[PDB]
Amino acid sequence: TAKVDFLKKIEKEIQQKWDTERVFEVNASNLEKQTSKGKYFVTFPYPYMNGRLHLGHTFSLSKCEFAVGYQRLKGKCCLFPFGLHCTGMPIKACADKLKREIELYGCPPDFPSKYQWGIMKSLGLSDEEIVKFSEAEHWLDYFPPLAIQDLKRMGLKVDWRRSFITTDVNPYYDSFVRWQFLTLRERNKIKFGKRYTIYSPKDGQPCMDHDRQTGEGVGPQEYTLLKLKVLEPYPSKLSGLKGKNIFLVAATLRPETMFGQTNCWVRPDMKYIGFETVNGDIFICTQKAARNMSYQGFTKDNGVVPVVKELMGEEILGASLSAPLTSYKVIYVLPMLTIKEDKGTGVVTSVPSDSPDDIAALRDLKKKQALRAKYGIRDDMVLPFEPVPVIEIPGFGNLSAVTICDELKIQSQNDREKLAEAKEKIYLKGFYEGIMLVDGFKGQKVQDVKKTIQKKMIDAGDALIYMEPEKQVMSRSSDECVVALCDQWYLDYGEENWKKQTSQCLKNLETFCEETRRNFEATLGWLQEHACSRTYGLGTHLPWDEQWLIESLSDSTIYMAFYTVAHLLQGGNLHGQAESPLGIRPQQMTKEVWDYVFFKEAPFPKTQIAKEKLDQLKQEFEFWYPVDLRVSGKDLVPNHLSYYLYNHVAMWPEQSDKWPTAVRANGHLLLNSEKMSKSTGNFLTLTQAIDKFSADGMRLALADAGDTVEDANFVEAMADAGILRLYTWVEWVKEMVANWDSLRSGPASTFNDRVFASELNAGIIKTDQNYEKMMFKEALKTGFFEFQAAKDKYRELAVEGMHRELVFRFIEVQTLLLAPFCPHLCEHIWTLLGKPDSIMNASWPVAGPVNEVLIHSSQYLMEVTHDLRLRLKNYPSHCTIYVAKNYPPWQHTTLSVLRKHFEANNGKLPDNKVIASELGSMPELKKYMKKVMPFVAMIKENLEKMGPRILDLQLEFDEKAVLMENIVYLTNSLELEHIEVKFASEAEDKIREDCCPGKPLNVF
Ligand SMILES: CC(C)C[C@H](N)C(=O)NS(=O)(=O)OC[C@H]1O[C@@H](n2cnc3c(N)ncnc32)[C@H](O)[C@@H]1O
Ligand SMILES: CC(C)C[C@H](N)C(=O)O
Repeated sequence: TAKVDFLKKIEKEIQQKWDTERVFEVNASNLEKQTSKGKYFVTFPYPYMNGRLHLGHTFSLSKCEFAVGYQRLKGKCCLFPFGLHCTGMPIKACADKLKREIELYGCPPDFPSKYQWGIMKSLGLSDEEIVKFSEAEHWLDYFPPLAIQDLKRMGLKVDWRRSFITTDVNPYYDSFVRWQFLTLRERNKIKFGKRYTIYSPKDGQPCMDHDRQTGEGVGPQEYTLLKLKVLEPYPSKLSGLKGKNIFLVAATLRPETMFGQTNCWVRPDMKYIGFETVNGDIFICTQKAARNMSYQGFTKDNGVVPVVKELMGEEILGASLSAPLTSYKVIYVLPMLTIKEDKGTGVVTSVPSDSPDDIAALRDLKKKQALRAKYGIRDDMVLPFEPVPVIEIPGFGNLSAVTICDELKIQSQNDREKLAEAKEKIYLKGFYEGIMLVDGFKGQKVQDVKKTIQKKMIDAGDALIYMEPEKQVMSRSSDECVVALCDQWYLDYGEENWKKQTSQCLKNLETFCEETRRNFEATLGWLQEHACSRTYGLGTHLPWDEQWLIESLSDSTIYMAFYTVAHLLQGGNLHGQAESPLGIRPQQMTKEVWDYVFFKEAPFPKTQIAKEKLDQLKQEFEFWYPVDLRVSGKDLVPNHLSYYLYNHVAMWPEQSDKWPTAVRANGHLLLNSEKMSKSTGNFLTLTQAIDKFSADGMRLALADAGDTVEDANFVEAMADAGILRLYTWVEWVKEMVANWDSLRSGPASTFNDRVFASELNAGIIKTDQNYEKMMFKEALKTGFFEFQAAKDKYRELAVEGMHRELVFRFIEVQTLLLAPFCPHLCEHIWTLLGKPDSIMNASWPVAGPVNEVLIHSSQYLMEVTHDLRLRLKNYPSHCTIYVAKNYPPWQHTTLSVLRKHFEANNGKLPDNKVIASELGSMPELKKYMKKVMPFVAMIKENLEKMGPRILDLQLEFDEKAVLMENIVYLTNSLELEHIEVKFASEAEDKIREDCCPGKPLNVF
């Protein structure tokens, strides 16, 4: 239980030595006279500053910590910088929950954990310090220094000096941002206009992906909205807007179908509003509908619902309606008991002919009289209205809905699953196949005339556009967002000649699997304009309409260029207030200066900055770009990373090269197979993990988390079997330096040594491939779990004791396979082996030629040892083992025949049917067609397990002799007395006939 502490200690001292010799500070002025193999540059999406760093953070970024640990050995020079996001809508939303909690309940509060106060005392804060966190700017004081201490404490390979904060509190970053956005307005990628977006009324601004708590992908979804005029007489409750004209307002998606209205659906129990539009009319719907319309300019005042009256639907029942389009000049409001209150307007269009719900429920009101009677509806309001043909889908004729409803045997509006199957297999056809019937459009496929039917209804004033968030959107601040129609500066991602270009960048980008790339391709063709113009929350100010601020997904996109110069500008002061190393004033970074630094061919600008500094920066940036690698969750694919090509494409539109190169999406970290939830008692800040399991102890489990795009897992129990094998290895290397002698002076020629060194070399290679494929689970598997396999194997098979020079080799090479993973343990180990330098300077271990047939021989060996420890738990002293020289007769036939079926079609043995068929057809297998089809099966098994080598008429290595090279170990672990190995020709009938090479038999 104190072995964990054995790890923590050497960590703290190794970290001390590291940043006092400043091992991780790289400069590009130094490393441009010496091209290693090039540069290596990785970034992590700088995280939000509304908290310590949690674990899911650390697993998403482990990925680049290991990339550079590895690529530094491989010899590249590493730049791993770290920025800190605050330009958020997160930091302020939190500060405001805390503000309104202090002011509702006191300091110390008193409530009727789950309140933000209780989360802030969960960080050990005195009372009067949690109070100072109410305006957002105490966060920018507090959390960034904590991220930098939490990162140096995990031991990451990071140039402090290039780090920074992101709101206008940091001047330099702000000047950078303004430069970007001047160039963007300049090149016609930022526009202004009245557009649609998701929008939070409490926020007073657009609510885009990173400002949300729910529905991070949703956007505006359109509807047609129909006006139904209520006709005199009004029902008993519409009485006092004696003046105005009164409208039922209903949401639909199939405007072409509106010819077949027979009525109108409301739910007797639902709460409906009536309110005064902009032109003095009374619209009737749900409060949520109205609020959505208000923000889209339906109301006199934006977002204010002038509520004229309130009521359940039950009072509306029986109102007469003039409806658009339908040749029923008078229809009625009827009760549909099952209306979802979320989507739409609480009023639905009854097209019995093409919605199944509708023909169902209309049947129901016709069917039994008490369904009318309870809602007091007259019969003239229901019975005289039969369904109506408008779409003729080919499969089904005029009346598609009622047709497919009578064949699924429907009887009420609640058979909801049968109904929904119907709506699938009718609606989707209706779009493509369907063909219109009504005059004018007599016979066009609806896919075409849908839009123009709709326009026709708008201009005769009968219908209006209505938007709605698709699935619901929560905001950070907890206000249920709506679409709004508003003034906005925005990014023009729907342009043709920009989407073209960035999707080219996508083709050239490297995603590490096919699915991550289909996500990019998905959102590219989906992405249109993106509203970046905000008005509340921390950040940076739009330099020409300064009431606007830049939202977080839009000032985040090309930030990595700055990462290359921060150390020469802020020098590492996070707020950049400390003077600049280069001496350059923030007030001196005008566009033309940035322009110079970044665009290769810009002109030196009329600036007071001596030419040498500007060259230092231009140089640095040009050395480190492009971005070699960005790492992240599967979540930033549909927003930040799409916007990240798009922007790089538009910034250096010319340099194909300055674009990003590669991008690797892991999933969301789980905890012990559990959604990692602060409420479920199932959670771990990094500050916390690093003291529970050592930082090496942690990183180890974080390699084994996952490399699927699919959500990876973190199991604490395995973090512990990890601290285990680490302390046994360190005690093991203590053990080997203490016994330099009871190892073997002289030549390492024994059979097992060749085997073990050819194995250690195959491990160095598999680990190299797994590191460069960035599969840190398998890089672990090969590089360590099996390195220890092959070490213990040669611990056991070497009865002669193990060879000194080979031991210290394995020590070094293991320790180097591990450095990217646990650099503190390895640093300790490497100074144990007394080497003079820091292990960060080591070259990747070189691999020696790999003896294949050897390793097959030792595999064969090990396998029959397993087999014979099995057959032994039964009943002895003597053993005798038999091994057949040639395959027996029936088997050299069945395997000269699987040789012929393998040789004739590039390796595809036909099915079980062609094989057993042509083996019953050879007479020499008649007594043995009971043993001729298990055998081929076992063959196909290993023909799928260790190569086609099992199809040779003769092995690659003397069986009998390989046996004989290791027999001592066998009698000693098997604890017998003597074992004969006869060549299976002197054995009995059963043994000489059922024994094949590769699977010997034996007796006691
Ligand atoms: C650049 C700007 C637009 C973004 C801003 N800096 C920001 O998003 N900060 S953050 O706090 O949510 O993102 C930090 C990183 O960590 C990854 N990640 C997050 N959660 C998890 C998780 N549960 N499991 C695994 N990985 C996670 C995530 O992909 C992201 O790259
Ligand atoms: C009854 C419905 C099919 C009417 C409209 N097309 C909708 O989907 O809401």
